[PDB]
Amino acid sequence: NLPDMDRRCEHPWRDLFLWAILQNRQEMANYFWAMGPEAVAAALVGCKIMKEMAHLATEAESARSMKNAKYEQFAMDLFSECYSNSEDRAYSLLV
Amino acid sequence: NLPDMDRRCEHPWRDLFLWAILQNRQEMANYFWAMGPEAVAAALVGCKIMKEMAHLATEAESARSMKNAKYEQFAMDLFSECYSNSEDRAYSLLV
Repeated sequence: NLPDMDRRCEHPWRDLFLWAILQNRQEMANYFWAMGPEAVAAALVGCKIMKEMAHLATEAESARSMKNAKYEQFAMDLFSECYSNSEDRAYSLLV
Repeated sequence: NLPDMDRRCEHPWRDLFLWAILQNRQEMANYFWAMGPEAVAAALVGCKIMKEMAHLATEAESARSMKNAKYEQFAMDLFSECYSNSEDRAYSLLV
């Protein structure tokens, strides 16, 4: 079921962002998100995964960092920029 | 009952901090606390002694300085650092 081990990823930035997010590395995850093709969906997925891991976090420092992921803030800011730009392509982007 | 007058103190920084604290010298007391072996207990003892002397203070300026000893703040900050570091050695430190 696994793909070809030598075949390059179809969505490299998506996989890198997902990988960096599963391990609470936020600075790196942020850099990967800044390079991904679809940023609003990536930010929402990131915030979902962060708030999901916040419960499973053992260390208090890691849980505190996870609760302040502010990945939803990135999505809101980028969508505010998009809405200010077009306001007609923004709806198509949403839907 | 007194110890040997020429014998060096077993806990020099503790005695210096205690001495500097009994006389409302806070800057010096702070420096001694920064050098002591056990800092959380020293800070709590310092804040206890300060709030105990605050009642006995005659001058209003001395009482005002004593009520703002913020030695408990030092203990809280240092324990926050310790808890963020290990969170498992912090409990052993507490108990």
